[PDB]
Amino acid sequence: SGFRKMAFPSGKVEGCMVQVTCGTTTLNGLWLDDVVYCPRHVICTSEDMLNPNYEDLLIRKSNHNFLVQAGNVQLRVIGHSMQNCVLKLKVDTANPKTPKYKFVRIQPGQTFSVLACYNGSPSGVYQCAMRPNFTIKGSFLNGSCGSVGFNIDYDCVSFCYMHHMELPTGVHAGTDLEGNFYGPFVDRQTAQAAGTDTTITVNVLAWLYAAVINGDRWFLNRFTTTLNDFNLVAMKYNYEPLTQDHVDILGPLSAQTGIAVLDMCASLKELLQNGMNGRTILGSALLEDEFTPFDVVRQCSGVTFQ
Amino acid sequence: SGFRKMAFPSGKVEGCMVQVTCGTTTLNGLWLDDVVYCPRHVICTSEDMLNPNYEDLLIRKSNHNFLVQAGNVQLRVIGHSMQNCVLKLKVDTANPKTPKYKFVRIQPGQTFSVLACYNGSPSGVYQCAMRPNFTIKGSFLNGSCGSVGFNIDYDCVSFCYMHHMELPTGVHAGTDLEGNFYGPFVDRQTAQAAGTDTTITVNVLAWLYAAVINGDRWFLNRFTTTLNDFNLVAMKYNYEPLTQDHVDILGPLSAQTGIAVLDMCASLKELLQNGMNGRTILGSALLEDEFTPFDVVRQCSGVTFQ
Ligand SMILES: *[C@@H]1CC(=O)N(CC)C1=O
Ligand SMILES: *[C@@H]1CC(=O)N(CC)C1=O
Repeated sequence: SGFRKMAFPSGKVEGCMVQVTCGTTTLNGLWLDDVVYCPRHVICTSEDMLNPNYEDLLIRKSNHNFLVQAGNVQLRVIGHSMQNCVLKLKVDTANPKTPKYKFVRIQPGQTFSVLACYNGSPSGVYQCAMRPNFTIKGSFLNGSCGSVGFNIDYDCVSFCYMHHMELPTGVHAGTDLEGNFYGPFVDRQTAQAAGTDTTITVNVLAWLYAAVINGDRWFLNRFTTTLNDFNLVAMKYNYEPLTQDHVDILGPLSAQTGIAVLDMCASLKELLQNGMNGRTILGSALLEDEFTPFDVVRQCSGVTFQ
Repeated sequence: SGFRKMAFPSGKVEGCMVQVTCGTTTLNGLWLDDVVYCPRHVICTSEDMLNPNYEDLLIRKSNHNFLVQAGNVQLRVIGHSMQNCVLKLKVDTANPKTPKYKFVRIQPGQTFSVLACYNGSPSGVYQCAMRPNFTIKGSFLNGSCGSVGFNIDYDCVSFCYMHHMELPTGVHAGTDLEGNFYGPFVDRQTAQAAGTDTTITVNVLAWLYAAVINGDRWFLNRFTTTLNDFNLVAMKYNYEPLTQDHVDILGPLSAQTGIAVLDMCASLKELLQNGMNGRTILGSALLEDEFTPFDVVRQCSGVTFQ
């Protein structure tokens, strides 16, 4: 028993981080097979970032202007190309530590682990969710750009995020591994608006099921509700609307606990209108929305990986 | 910016987990050099655990009764011995992946990362603190015994915890790597009392400094206090008393932020007496006590590891 915000084991990703330098800018790259992936703003100076013309900046760079370092191992760049907002550096050495892997573009509300790196070296690992406004609430200092987010499926690493930017509000934005930003953001140092950060309802419900499984039952009430009535209350509290797909994904948790999804929704509704009244749930005094239904099942069943 | 409950990267430990079987009991072992470490209750059946006589049970075991598996790699046991509550199995193969390492016995309030494993395979990693009553609030299912807790110092892994038991209250107990339990607990399935779980005050203060560094300043008040006056209030709320050693360890955070430790103590005192009033700090509605002062510095400065 017990319930923790658990990250994936990071060993398979640790072996893929390198340091990429171009001019005086140093960040992190991801070395898979014979390609290194990194943010294209490695070719920018601090002044360039206010209004960069990436095509024009990239024209004055040759293969030998990119220094890629894996420990004290020097990789030779034999080709480079820009794909959307990432640079692909072809090197002469395939990474012997290349895990089995796949690039995935995730949806808001999904969760992943971030391996925070500086100078190609791992600093720590934590779990987070892609917010509905396409930001993440990370922990990133200068130099962390190119750190990656990932999930593990048995022996397979799914890379879903590469860190690019901190917004002036203190939240973080980045791309998938094809270089397409999540959200409306661009790799320019300019004021950029994020939208409303709503709460991920299907994740809150999953975490309430985790609570019941672990013995926290006080919030279970006498009421039920309908999906329209719940969604009417949810939207007033800046909660994401629940759909039938969400009800379907929660089915295994409803079966294991004997609590109908709509019954759990009526419990959540009372919590939104009456608050927690100084109570806690799974050691939190706020409703937690960074566990997906699959996260809960994984942690409550003991799934392992390569 | 941003602040996250960050675990250490787990790659160096992943390479040291094996599966240990004896009879019908399977758990995890830690393979370092040519020794495997595991909980001695691997030699117990489920009935033995009610009242085990370990010396007597161990007499009916020979080297070949212990099966140790690292992937599909079979290790040969050439010697075994009991040291306190851990078994030391000497195998014929040194682990080629042995990191540089050291066994440490930690103090309550210190933090470490746990690599939760099942059948010798990593499941996830999370950060936690040794509670003042010598339990940890972990996430562990059956089969997780022998999972280890650790810290990293550059290239050096410090192993500090091995999981042994879940108490009937749902909290977790274990040993250092010399087999000595943390706390008054024994490896017997019997009702065992844990004492009061107090809040780790010096960690709460460190996290308040992290908040100020990251822009959460609302709780900073007009008052100051003394260490005796604060400790008088702290003890009423089941907070650990603060000592001068604690003030000393917080010195670098006081210097960076310009806020005297005793001033921060008076802010904490008002929070204890008046509550948060629906406010949050670093996204939490409770005072968080699982960051040490060193954790805060590490995360706010970007320390990295091998
Ligand atoms: C992991 C290895 C890989 O490429 N795949 C393809 C679908 C995986 O699931
Ligand atoms: C890491 C490697 C090791 O054995 N030590 C000794 C003090 C470390 O700090």
